[PDB]
Formats: sequence, C-alpha cells, structure tokens
Amino acid sequence: ARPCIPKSFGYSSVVCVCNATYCDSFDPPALGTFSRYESTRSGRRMELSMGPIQANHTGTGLLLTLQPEQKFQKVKGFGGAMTDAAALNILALSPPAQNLLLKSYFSEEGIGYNIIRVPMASCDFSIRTYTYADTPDDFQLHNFSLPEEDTKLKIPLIHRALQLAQRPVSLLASPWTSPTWLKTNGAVNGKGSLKGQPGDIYHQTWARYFVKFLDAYAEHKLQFWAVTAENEPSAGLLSGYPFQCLGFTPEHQRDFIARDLGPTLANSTHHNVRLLMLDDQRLLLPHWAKVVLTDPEAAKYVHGIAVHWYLDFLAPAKATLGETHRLFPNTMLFASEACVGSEQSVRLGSWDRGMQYSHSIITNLLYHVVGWTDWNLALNPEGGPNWVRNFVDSPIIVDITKDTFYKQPMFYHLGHFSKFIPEGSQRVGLVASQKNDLDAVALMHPDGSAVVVVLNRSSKDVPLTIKDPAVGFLETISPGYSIHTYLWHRQ
Amino acid sequence: ARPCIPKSFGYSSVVCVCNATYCDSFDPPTFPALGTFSRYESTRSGRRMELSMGPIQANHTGTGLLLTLQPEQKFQKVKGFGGAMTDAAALNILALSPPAQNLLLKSYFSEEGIGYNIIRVPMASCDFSIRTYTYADTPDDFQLHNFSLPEEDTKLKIPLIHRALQLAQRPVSLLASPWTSPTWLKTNGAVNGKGSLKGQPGDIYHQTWARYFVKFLDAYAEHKLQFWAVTAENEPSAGLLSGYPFQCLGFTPEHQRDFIARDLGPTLANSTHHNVRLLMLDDQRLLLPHWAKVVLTDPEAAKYVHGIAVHWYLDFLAPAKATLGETHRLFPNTMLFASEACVSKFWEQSVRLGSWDRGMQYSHSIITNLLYHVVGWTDWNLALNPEGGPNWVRNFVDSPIIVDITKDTFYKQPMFYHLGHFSKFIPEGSQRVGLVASQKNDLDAVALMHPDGSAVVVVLNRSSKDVPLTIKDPAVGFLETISPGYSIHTYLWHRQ
Ligand SMILES: *[C@@H]1O[C@H](CO)[C@@H](O[C@@H]2O[C@H](CO)[C@@H](O)[C@H](O)[C@H]2NC(C)=O)[C@H](O)[C@H]1NC(C)=O
Ligand SMILES: *[C@@H]1O[C@H](CO)[C@@H](O[C@@H]2O[C@H](CO)[C@@H](O)[C@H](O)[C@H]2NC(C)=O)[C@H](O)[C@H]1NC(C)=O
Ligand SMILES: *[C@@H]1O[C@H](CO)[C@@H](O)[C@H](O)[C@H]1NC(C)=O
Repeated sequence: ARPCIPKSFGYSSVVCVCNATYCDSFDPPALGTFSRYESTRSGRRMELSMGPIQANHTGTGLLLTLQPEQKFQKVKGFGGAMTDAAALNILALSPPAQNLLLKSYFSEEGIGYNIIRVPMASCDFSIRTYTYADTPDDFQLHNFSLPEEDTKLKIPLIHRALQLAQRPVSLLASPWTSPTWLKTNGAVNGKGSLKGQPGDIYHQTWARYFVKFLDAYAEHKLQFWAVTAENEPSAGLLSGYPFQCLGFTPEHQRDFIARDLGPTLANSTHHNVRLLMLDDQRLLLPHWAKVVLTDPEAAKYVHGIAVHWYLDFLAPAKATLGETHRLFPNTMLFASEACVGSEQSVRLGSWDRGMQYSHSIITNLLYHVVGWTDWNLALNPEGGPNWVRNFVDSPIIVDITKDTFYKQPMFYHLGHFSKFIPEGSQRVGLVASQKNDLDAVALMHPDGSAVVVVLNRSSKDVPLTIKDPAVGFLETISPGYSIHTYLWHRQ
Repeated sequence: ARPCIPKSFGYSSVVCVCNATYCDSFDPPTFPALGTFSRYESTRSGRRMELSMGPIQANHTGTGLLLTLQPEQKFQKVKGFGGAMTDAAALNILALSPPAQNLLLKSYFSEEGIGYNIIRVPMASCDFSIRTYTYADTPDDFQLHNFSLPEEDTKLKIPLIHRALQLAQRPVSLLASPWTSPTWLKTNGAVNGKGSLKGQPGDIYHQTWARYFVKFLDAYAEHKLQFWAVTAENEPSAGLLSGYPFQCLGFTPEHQRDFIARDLGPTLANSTHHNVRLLMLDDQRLLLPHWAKVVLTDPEAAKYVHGIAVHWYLDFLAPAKATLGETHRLFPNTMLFASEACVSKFWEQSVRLGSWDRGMQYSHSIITNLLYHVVGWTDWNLALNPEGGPNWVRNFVDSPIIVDITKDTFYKQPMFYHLGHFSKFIPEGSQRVGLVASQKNDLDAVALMHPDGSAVVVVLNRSSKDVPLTIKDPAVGFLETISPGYSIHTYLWHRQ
C-alpha cells in the first residue's frame, strides 16, 4: 500500500521514516508462479515480484533442492520484548504514530509478530529498580502489586498489540530479580541467589510470586503461554553483576523447579502455562539440560529450553543446540533474547546489523529452534533509556522531538521470516548442489505451501535455481548483501 | 631472597611493591634428597611463592582426594613461557630509573625471577603503540629499498631484548607477528578496517609482503637478534570485519593457505633465515579445527607450517576439547602454542591492582592448555601503566606488572605469581605426564617431568574451601598436603 520513505544517517544503508500520518505497509499467488520479496543494502524494502516456475533446468550453476519429505521442527513464532523502555518510548509518540508503530509489528499489514516477552518487574531497560513485593519479609505477599510501569505502559500496549494482530499472540514472562529480602546479598544486582534451600519458605514464596504475577495480569484479561524459570541465571553467580539478576547453578534450577515452581504452578488456576528452563547463553548447553532433565521430578515440569545469543559473536550450533535436541528431542528449543550494539549502541541504517539478525534466525532454524524473540521492541537514538547505561540497538528507533520513528534494516531482516512463517510452519530439507556463501532455509505452511529465505552475506551476485519436485525450477539471482523470501503453491 | 612488600588497592588480594632498590626475589632453587619434596605457595590472603619442605613417606595417612603420578603416560614437551615486548611495555619499563628497570627485567628473565624463555615482538605498530607506522611507509617500493626500523625498535624494543637475554641463564626464543602491512599493499589503503592484500597469491603484492618478513629478520640480525619463529599474521580474521578499529590484515583460511604455499614459505626457505619456524592462525581457537583443515590438508602449505598459534581472548565461545583436542587428533604432529594469553568484564576497569580472580584465570587457562596438548604461552604486554596504557585506541586489558612512573615504583599483580608457578618450575624440554584423580574434585592440577626426570605438580584451588590432598609417586610414596581455598601450589621432588 505505501512504500519506504528512506533516510541516510551516513552508514551502510537507510532507515524507513514513519510519523503520525505516514508509515510503509503491505496490503495482503497462482500455481505455476512464485512470489519473491527483496530487501537490499542499496535501499529496497520487501519489494514484491513474481516469476514463472520452469518445467526444466540445465547448468553448472548453484541449485537448492527442496526435500519436502525430510520434516524437522514446527514453528512457535517471532516477536520481541515489551520492556519499560520500549513501552515508555512508544507512548511518548502522539497516538496516531503509536498506532502506526504497533501496526508495523503486529498487523497483517506489518510483519506479523505473534510473540511478546514481558519482564516480571524491572530490568536494565527500566528507569528504576522495583519488584512487585518490595515490603521486607512479606512472605505471604500481602503487599504484592503491579506499579504504573505494568498498569499504564506495558498492559495497555499489549492489549492494543493483540487487537491489531489477527494471529493469536503468545505472551512469555521472565523475571530478572526477586525481592531483595529473598536473596543472600540483599540487592537487586551483584552475586546472589535465593536464601536457604529448595523446598523452604524463601523458595516457596518466590514460586508463589510467579502465581501472583499471573493472577494480576489475568485480572487485566491477559493470559501467558509460558514463563522462564529465571532470566540469565548464570549472571547472578558473577561478582559485581551490574543490573537485576538472581543466581542459579543448574543443580539449584533443577531443585527449584522440582521442589517449588513446578508443583506451585501445577496446583494453581494457571496450570496450562508452560515452563521454559535456562533462558541464557547456548554455550551452557548441553550441560544445563543434562543436569535438569535427567531428573524426572524436574523434567515433568519443563516444556522447553530458552536460549539467548549476542549477535556480534559466532559459536558452534551443532555442539550446543544439536546435541541438546539429540539428548532431549521432545523438549523444544526456543530463542528468547538476542541483540547487537553496546562499537556504538545505535547505528541508524546499519545493513550489517540486519544481516546479523537473519543469519542468527537461519542458524537457529537449521538446529531445531521453534521460535526467535528480539529484545526491546523500540529504543531512543541513545539506545535507552537504561538505568545502568547498558545501551543497545533496536529494530525501531523513536525520535520523540520529531514525533517520528525509524525502521532499521534489522526490522526488515526479521520481517522476511516473521511475515511469511506462520505458527505451525514446519522446516523441511534443502540441499545445496555445491559449496556457496548463501544461508538458506525452507519450511512448509500448515496449508501445504512453500517458503524459502536466502541471505547473501557476500558482495557478489549469485545466480541460483531452487528445485521443488512437485512443480519445477525457480530461476533467480541473489544480489550481494540481499535477503529474499520466496513463496509458492505446491497442490 | 627478599620477600613481597604487599599493598592493597581495595580488590581481593595485594600487589608486591618494587622500586629502584628493593624487589622480591628467590635464591636459586635447590632440590632436597629422595624422600623429601619442596612446595611453593601463593594465596589470596597474601602468601607469594613461600617455600616449605616435607616428607614423601611409604604410609598413606590420607582418606581424601589422591592424585597419582603416571610417569609412563607421556604427552607434549614444553617450549616455554614469556610475554610481549610491545611499544607500550618498552615505554613503561624505560620511564623507570635504570636500577628499577633492572629489577623489573630480573623479575621476568633472571633465575632469581620467574625464568621467562620466550618474547613475542610485534612487527611494527599495533594498538599497544603511540602511533600507526609500518617499516615501509614510502609507497610503490616493491623491492623495499626504503625498509627501516624506527626508534620504537632501535631505541626501546631491541636494547630491552638484549638486556633480557643477558639476564636469562635459559636460552630465550624470539617470536615475531605483524598486525598490518604498509597501506599501499592493502585493498582498503588504511592500517585498520576491512582490508586484505591487493591481488592474488604469487603476485607482486604478495611477494613484497613475504620479502617484508625477510627484511625484518635481516634488520634484527644486524642488531645481533635471531628469531625462533614468526606467525603468518596476527588475528587474520580481524581484517575481514568492517570498521575493525586497529592495525589488521585480513586473510580467509584459503588466502592464508595460498599466501603460505606460494609466497611466505618459499621466500623464507630461499633466505638466510630458512631455520625460522612459521606458525599459522595466531587467532581465536573457535576457528579450529576448520582453519587447520583448510591450511594443513594442502601439502604445498603444510610443508612450511611448524605449528598452530592460538589466542585466549574469546576462549569462552568454544570449549578446549572441540578445538585444541580435535585439532591435535586430526594433525597430531603439528604443535599447538598459545601466542596471546591475555585476560575483562564490561563493568570493570582495564587494570585491577591485586585481583586474585585475574590471576586464577591465567593459571586455570595454562592448566587447560597443558591438558589439551599446548607446548607454550606468550602473555601479552610485559608491563602497562595504571590506566592499562598506552594504547592509541582503547585499554581493554590488564598486565602482570603495572608501572607507576610518578613514584619510580612497579606493582607485581597476582597474574605475575600465577604465571611464575609454571614458568619458574617448568624448563624447556619438560614433558607433561599422567596425573590420575581418585575421585571427582574442584581442583585444577597438572604433572610434568623435567629433562633430568624430577617431578613438578601444580595444584590450583579456585574454591573457598580447603581441600585435603595426597599425591602418590609410585617410585617414592605419598605426599600428605592441603590445597587451601584460593591457593596455588607448585610441588617439586627427585624420583631417585
Ligand atoms: C510525515 O511524512 C510524510 C511522508 O514523508 C510527509 O508527507 C509528505 O509531505 C511532504 C512535505 O514536505 C511532501 O513533499 C510529500 O508529498 C508528502 N508525501 C506524502 C506521501 O504525503 C508528512 O509531511 C510528514 N508529516 C510531518 C508532520 O512532518
Ligand atoms: C624501596 O622500598 C623499600 C622497602 O619498601 C624501602 O626500604 C625501607 O625504607 C625505610 C625508610 O623509609 C626503612 O625504615 C625500611 O627499613 C626499609 N625497608 C627495607 C625492607 O629495607 C626503600 O628505601 C625504597 N627505596 C627507595 C629508593 O625509595
Ligand atoms: C502494605 O499493605 C497495607 C494494607 O494491607 C498498606 O496499608 C500499606 O500501605 C502497604 N505498604 C506499602 C508500601 O504499600
């Protein structure tokens, strides 16, 4: 319906400028033809074109063959995090600009997000340290309450996101810190774990804190798909950890889930809510999964393993995600947090940072991961606000003085997956005819249709063909530093 | 022997204070009779290589962890231990008064210090420089008629290297690594950023770069300095990254393979410096074993590669077994060497004076290296100022010695003593041997045998709890000891 209005900030590519009255959007083929969406460094943003599916092919050029019978994981979804910082920045825009921001992420005319991660009280992307139960030694949680950050910022924006979304949206909840009076160190940050031992008053109180949070969100007519056991439990084992954390060893996590959180959640009105373990760097795999899941008192309560990554780094996937799947094939892997920046926090129009997102989503999908969740939905041009100045990049940058927001390349690299891979999509095989500089992945929608995403991280154009046995050959080019999503009918 | 004079700066342990007239030192070590051992102890509480002796007895009183020497299980031979004579380290050492300079160099290189026998020497400028020179900055000089050493070499590095070799009883091995070529050999025409050599292996750019290594070896030879080895390029992967902030030169594994086969190997072999070894990679271990597969499976490259150099910085991204272990399995006659064994959590300063944690990180990494076939370690900067400098970009790292120019003093960090628990007591030619733990335990430990057959065992306790310990030598008996919380021990004994 409306195209990108580009702006340069002097980096490798352009942002798309939106305001109170204008934002780029889509308005949404027949058997024998394919659809192709293209985004390029040079400035194209999800441009739609169609080609013919050709019955024959000849050449010594690169070929990718769909293996429609080699089935892997089914996709849960894509989304990002409604942090205090994200909600603050969105609600500082004028109401119509807010509506266009939420539409970009959550409407069929935008990129189809069906995941929202919600912090349980404060994190580094907050303007203060609070928990829901700051009255010291309140073991019965009689002073448990949602502050304005939930009731005036996060909850209303979540309601507006679900209203714009036609797809059902899944809410994921993760705590950073407990109340300080439940912690060995009496602080929201630093090295510190729950007081006492699993099964005791501290552990049972913390488990009930999860049920109170779910009760309070339900009073506001929101229901959760899943909670994590703790955000980055490894962090609160580190002396001087600068922001909100709660330390667990894998053994403590195991014992906490087995003795306290599993049973407490199971006996509650919120028993359908799933529990995810780890919620931390994938380098902790497979050891953390072995400790927790080889104990059936804990394993009967764990639905999945949540993984984090910092996209400037490259670590092996098979050794971590691969081995974990092999040991625990019925325990879904789910990517719950990723980001880039700290090099400058915000790099408006950075094409490299877009390639980091799509490269990471393809790696993840090739090694059994069912979903992929961005960090902050929106930040300011500084990459905040953040009470410890731990500034990072975000796919959407809000410029409050201009009532303007910028959609970065990261937004479009995300969208090339989230818009075209609905919940239920199943990854299928795709074999390269020769070594190549392309990342690619193929999935089939519930209805039967095909989606393939191709990223070229080289500067060279790569001619290639995609073979699907049931229809023929898709003849195409991958321009250097391009990302394409291909769609086609099969029956 | 003069003891440590301790000073606290508010961190977990103390530094040892040295100045123009006083530095802590040892007597020459002295092996007791069969039936007796020597133990050197350093603790977070403040002990700094304190010597005691005790019995190895035929009766086993201990009921806890037993570590059994297995001298017939033989692994790698050690090349040695050292650090880097960067521009920053030379400037820091030389801003002390001469007598203080001599005590700093003795700390590292004398038999009364910690017996370093390797120095890494940058080929012109790096981040630990106060400017961005190469040895051939005049462009279009393909025969390098204008190659020359600046002040940094002729006035700072070379005299300090001469003085280190004069202090050491041990023969010292020199290792050289370039960061960038002259910018007129580069695709990007800059010292940093995304930039490889112009053109392709075999061509005049690649021949000129290979000739630069010989010109460098020739120039140091004129100053009566010879090299054990050079690396093919410092962190070749850096130069493939957009915006890489300091001196680099990009090679893919394939370009490194072809540069070695066509240019660097043949040029070194056809020179008077043909005895100098060549190490490949000089980069993060997460790049193994792939980098080794690409280079070493081409016989025209492999004939010229003596070893694989690895850097510690991003060790947290890939485990030792999958990288060092797999590389040894696939290429068991190509030695592994740690060429840049350095540190800093984003929320901490570059320099923490008296950090026990940073010391434990060094000894923990040396033990893991030794258990995965590594033969040698070069630390980074030999000395830095209290800001972690000078560095023309950014101070991300600490150093075992911190120089306070304004007080003519220097500070020996915990790192210095954690290194020394190895470097002092494991001479060149020492061989790692078996050491079997009787049960699961929290200690890190390694056993080696000296050339003369005497035993050395290092035990690190990164836990807060004291651990009762017996060590068994089948030829001698039982050593009853304790590994105190936050301690490191080196044990030495004759076996006959
Ligand atoms: C919001 O952005 C839109 C699109 O860039 C602006 O609409 C443009 O207005 C300019 C005036 O300089 C015209 O040149 C264009 O013809 C308009 N384009 C479209 C598609 O309408 C709008 O002016 C911006 N709003 C504010 C308040 O600055
Ligand atoms: C270097 O430090 C040493 C030891 O810290 C100094 O020696 C001490 O000096 C005081 C006088 O201020 C004497 O009372 C002590 O007996 C000395 N200690 C020892 C162990 O000798 C030394 O003077 C300093 N050198 C310089 C040149 O300042
Ligand atoms: C805790 O709850 C009591 C009443 O149940 C209330 O009067 C008091 O103000 C509360 N404390 C805080 C800090 O809100």
